[PDB]
Formats: sequence, structure tokens, C-alpha cells
Amino acid sequence: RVLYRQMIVDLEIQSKDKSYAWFLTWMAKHPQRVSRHLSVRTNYIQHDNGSVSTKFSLVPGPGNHWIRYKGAFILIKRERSAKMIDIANGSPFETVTLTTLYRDKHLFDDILNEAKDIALKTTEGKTVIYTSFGPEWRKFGQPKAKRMLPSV
Amino acid sequence: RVLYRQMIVDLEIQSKDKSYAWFLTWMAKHPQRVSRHLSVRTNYIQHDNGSVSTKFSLVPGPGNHWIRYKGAFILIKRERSAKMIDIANGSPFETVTLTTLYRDKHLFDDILNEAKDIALKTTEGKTVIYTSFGPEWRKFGQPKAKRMLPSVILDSGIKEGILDDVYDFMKNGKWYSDRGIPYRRGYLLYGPPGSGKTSFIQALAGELDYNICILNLTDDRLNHLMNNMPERSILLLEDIDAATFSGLLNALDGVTSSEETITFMTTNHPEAIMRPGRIDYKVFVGNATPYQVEKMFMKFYPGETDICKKFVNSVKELDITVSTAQLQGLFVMNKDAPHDALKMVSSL
Amino acid sequence: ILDSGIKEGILDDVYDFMKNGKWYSDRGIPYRRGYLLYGPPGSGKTSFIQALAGELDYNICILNLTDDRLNHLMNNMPERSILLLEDIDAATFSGLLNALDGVTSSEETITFMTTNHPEAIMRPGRI
Ligand SMILES: Nc1ncnc2c1ncn2[C@@H]1O[C@H](COP(=O)(O)OP(=O)(O)O)[C@@H](O)[C@H]1O
Ligand SMILES: Nc1ncnc2c1ncn2[C@@H]1O[C@H](COP(=O)(O)OP(=O)(O)O)[C@@H](O)[C@H]1O
Repeated sequence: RVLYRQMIVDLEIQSKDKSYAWFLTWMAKHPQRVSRHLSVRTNYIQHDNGSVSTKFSLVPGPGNHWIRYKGAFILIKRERSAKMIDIANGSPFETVTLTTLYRDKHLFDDILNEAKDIALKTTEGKTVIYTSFGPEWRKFGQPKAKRMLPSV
Repeated sequence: RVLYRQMIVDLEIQSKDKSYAWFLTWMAKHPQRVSRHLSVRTNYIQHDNGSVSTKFSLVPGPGNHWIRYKGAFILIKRERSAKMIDIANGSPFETVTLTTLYRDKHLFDDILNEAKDIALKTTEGKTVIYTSFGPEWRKFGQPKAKRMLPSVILDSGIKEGILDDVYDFMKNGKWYSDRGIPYRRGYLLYGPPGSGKTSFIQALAGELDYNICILNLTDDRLNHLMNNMPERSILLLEDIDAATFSGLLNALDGVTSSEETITFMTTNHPEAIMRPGRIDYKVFVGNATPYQVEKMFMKFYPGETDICKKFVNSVKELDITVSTAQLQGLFVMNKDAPHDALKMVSSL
Repeated sequence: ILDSGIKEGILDDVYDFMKNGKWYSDRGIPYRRGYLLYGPPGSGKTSFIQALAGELDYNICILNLTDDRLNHLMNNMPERSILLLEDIDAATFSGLLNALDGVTSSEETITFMTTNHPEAIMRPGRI
């Protein structure tokens, strides 16, 4: 056991961190892996009307999987706690554990960077335009969209 | 144990997800299964009165069942936690686990899609109509119902010439963004009064489940009204031929949002605005056609083809301003009786 | 207690009108219906309407006979209600017909009407 823990690294991403959903989203879209388990995640928006916009997507889910990032054979576990309950999302406390050799520790940042990009590609800002209303600045013209510099 | 976990998949739907009730509802209505266990689910609404509307329905419930979807023999367990308590619904934490072979993993999405449809069939939207109250939009006329596009009957090609132009305009976000032009579009339904324009706009908004922020024709607040529109809306401008004109064009060019901004315009007689970016799709919905009269007659009375022709050649004579509102009026007063309509509508 | 056939001629017309949602939706006509109980004063009309509302456990939004707010009153009715118009023979008439044609809701909209002497409104969609 000590020799095995002496040639590997770990990386725990716990369910509180913002980099938990990002990483599962990334690992869903990875081409080469073997993930026997799956978990549904369904977003579901009810507007002012009874109208519903809903969408479901599968993710790795509890139990361990494997992945091959750049010739690494990373082993990932995902675990749920049988006793503790988070109050931020109303779900039990979860934990993802990545594990590769020590030699490829430098891969982890790369992975997380990729995840951040796949996270940042979807979330898009909107350039709010404030304006003068007497001696105080008020918002005006509910958020515009980015004008995408090649366009000008 | 490792070989067995080596030829199967799992799918955990946990009790927090919205796709938990949907799936149990779906599996209740599946024809071929063997579910020894059952659980009651009782909805119970007490109104302002002591009156009660209550309804109970059985679902799979705890313990494992079986099902056969498309020749798969899926095994499903449902479990409750003896220690944890959810605070959203006040119940212990539950979990559904589907398990089939790896080869039929692609079935899961299908199942969930079916569940979503059985979920989406019951929940029905209602096209709220906002309106102008000074320089601010207030709700008006507590939610209507969807008008169900087959119900409105207009000319042969106009029902598809707009339902596909709009469906294209909902897919050209990148095209409008990369060119550096605003992402908006106008429409000009024109014709005689009482031809079914507003009815068609409401039917289309019900198709796209948006909300009609109706506005009929002050110039300083018109710009404020254009700029401040709620989420998921479809602007409607009745009678644009009643007008400040330069301010109208200025505010009409200065309409923006964070998403699509469709702005239909209806007028009774359309005689600079027709430039693209402003009004760019003009189509003429007018009086009744021998196709419209046939389709209305078949809309009211399903089947009974023989009478249909016998009406059309009758309405070919004595017709001046025959409009579809008039046909709706003269067909609703003689409901469930086409033979009375044959002699009643022909004389008006 | 009223005449021999009238207790069933209305308790089955209403029970049909509660089952024709698809029929009224597919035709593209609004899903409403009026009624005209007429007779001499003191015959038991209002009592029958209250008994029927108790049968369907709805709520009687009674209104007895201003034209600009009448439309607002017609439009804004609570959930699970049954409109009642006492003495429609006391009237603005064009505004009455306009607001009466412009009554809407998210569900059924029954509107009984009682009058002591009923002498255009009788067209279907209206009474
Ligand atoms: N093609 C149609 N199908 C169904 N109802 C129609 C049709 N054309 C007109 N109507 C009816 O005519 C009435 C008034 O027409 P409306 O659409 O309000 O007129 P406009 O749009 O010209 O102002 C409504 O009750 C509407 O349902
Ligand atoms: N068949 C009946 N059953 C019960 N009460 C009745 C009946 N007929 C008349 N009444 C009595 O008539 C009275 C007045 O009825 P009301 O509804 O005010 O009459 P109207 O609708 O003609 O104005 C009530 O006190 C009611 O109990």
C-alpha cells in the first residue's frame, strides 16, 4: 500500500467547488474513456407562463471510471456521502478523485484549464450600458450583446 | 462481480432531479412490466373554500422491478435513505437505478425523452398579454389559452410562408452577430379588418410559447416602451397607418434586447418603412377564398364531405366583403347542424 | 323545487359544457357560455344558481345592475367562479354587449343571467 501511494498522485474536487460541475461536463464530452456508470442532470426552467424549457444531459456519475488524456490512464472515482447533506444545493456531499502517476502530475492543471474553457465558452457576458439620470448613474437599455470586434 | 459490472451499465436518477417524478409517471403507464411493489401519490388541493380537489395515482415504489423496453430487460431499483432527509420536499432521499446491458446504453436517452414528452404533454403554457400603462408594461387579461394554429384558417401558402421564415430567424444568431447588425426582424400582415391577423399572431406566439406585448396606436414614452420589454416576448403594432412618424421610425430602429426581437405589424390599408432591418416580410391576408371556405367547413364538421362542395358553389354567389370572421359567426350560430347553415349562410 | 324538467335541462347542459374543452378549442371559438333564467320575481332563480354553484363547488361573483369599469370587472374574475348578472333588462347597452363578448379566463366561463321580464343578446356565444 505505501509503495502504491508512493508512485501516484491524487486530486480531490469536492462538491462545494465551482470546478465540480465543470469537470463532469468536460469528462462527458471526452472522446476516449470507459464510463460504465451514468447520471442524469436535468435543467428545468418554468417561465412566467406554464411553458417549460427542459434539457437533460448524462454525466459520469457515482463509481469509478477510467480515462486516457495524453497517454496517462487517469483513474477517477466519484463518491457520495451517506450521512452529510449540503444545504447549498440540497444534495449529499460528493467528491471526485483523480489519480495518475506522479510523473504526469503536470497534466491536472491542463485538464482543469480545458474544463474552465468549456465552462467559459457557454457563459456569455452582456455589456450593460449605464447612463446619467441627474447626479446618479442608472442602467439603461436592458443588457445588449457583445459586438465581436471582427464585426467592426 | 467485476465481470458482471463489466457487461452492464447503470443510470442513477436521484430524488433531487426534476426527471425523477417524470420517470416514475412514465413507468406507471408502460404496458409490459412486472412491478410487485406500488406507492400511492396523492395530490390534494384545498381552494379558498373548504372544497377539495384530490387525486391519487400508483407508481413503482421501493424495491426493484423489471421492464422490457425494446427487447432490453432493464432492471430498475428504487431506494430510500434511512438517514438523510431532503428539505425541498420533506421526504427521505430516494434514488432510481436503471441497469441494462452495455450494448443498449443508447436506449436511456430514448426513455428519458419519452418521459419528458409525457411530462410536457400535461403542463400547458398560457400566452400572457402585456400592455402599455404609461411608460411601463403591465400584465392585462389574466392568462389566455393557446389558439392552436390549425384553428386559424387563412390562404393556401401564407401559413407556411411565415412559420418557416420565423423558424429561420430563430437559427441565424451567428449570421446576424458576425455581420455586426442588430438581431431583430419586423413583419407586416396587411389586409381588410376582420381577416384573422391578430388571431394568427396569437396562434404563432402560442406556437413559440412567447408573450404578446400588444400595443395599438406619446412619442417620448414610445421609445421607453420599445426599449423595456420583458423576457420571451413578441411585439405587436396594430394600425401603424395612424401616425408622429419620424419618432416612430427612430424608435422602431432603436429597439433592442438580449435575444430575438420579432415585431409584427398589422394595418387595414398600407398606403421608407419597407426597408430591411425595419419591415421586410409583407404578406396579404385578405377575404375568404374557395379554399378557405372549404377548410372552415371541414374544420367545424369533421367528415361529411358531400355537403362541403354543396356549400362552396352556394357561396360563389352574393359575395362582396365575405370575410372569415363572418364565416366564423355564421357557422357558430348553426353549430352541430350543417344543413341549417346551408340555407342560413347562403342568404346573408 | 322548480318545474318538472328544468332541474335536469340545466344540470346536464352545464355537465356537457364542462366536457367540451377540445370541441371549443379546435374550432377557434372562446370557451364560454351564457344562461338566461327568466320569470316573475321570487320564483327561485338565484336560489337555483347558488344550489348549482354548490353542486360544482364554484364561487358566485354576483353583480346586479359604470361602463368603463364593467369591462375591467368582467375581465378580472377569480379562479373557480360563476358569474351572475341580475336584471339585465335595466340597461349602457352597446357597452354591455361589448364587455359581454369580451369576457375571458383560463378555463370555463359560465355567466347566468336573471331577469324579471325579458322584453341581439340571444345569439349563441352570448345567451
Ligand atoms: N381564419 C380564422 N380562423 C378562426 N377565427 C377567425 C379567422 N378569421 C377571423 N376569425 C375570427 O374573427 C374574429 C375577429 O377577427 P380578428 O382576428 O380579431 O380581426 P383582425 O385581426 O382583422 O383585427 C375573432 O373571433 C377570430 O377568431
Ligand atoms: N324551490 C324553492 N326552494 C327553496 N327556497 C325557495 C324556493 N322557491 C323560492 N324560495 C325562496 O324564495 C326566496 C327568494 O328567492 P330569490 O332567489 O331571492 O328569488 P329571485 O331569484 O326571483 O329574486 C328565498 O328565501 C328562497 O328560499
